[PDB]
Amino acid sequence: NLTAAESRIRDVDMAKEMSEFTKNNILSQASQAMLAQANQQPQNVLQLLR
Amino acid sequence: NLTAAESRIRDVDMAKEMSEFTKNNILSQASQAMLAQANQQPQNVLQLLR
Repeated sequence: NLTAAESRIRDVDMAKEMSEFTKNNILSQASQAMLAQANQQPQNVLQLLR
Repeated sequence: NLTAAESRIRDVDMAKEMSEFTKNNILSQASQAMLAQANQQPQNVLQLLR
């Protein structure tokens, strides 16, 4: 029961933990796409009004 | 009658005693199956959500 308690201290919901690993990767890649596009916009600003 | 008394001190119900030898072996093997399966479950947890 002690190792069960300590387990609860150090439990992982590997389902959740992997799901948020996944999700945080999705959000990373998403934010990356947003930075690419953030670079794409002002390129257009200048080149369409240079 | 003395050896009968002392016999009662050291009697065995070999029927019961063998029956519980048997039973405790059954319960051993059962618990073993439960440990195998206890190993089988988290294998599935990770591999189905790795």
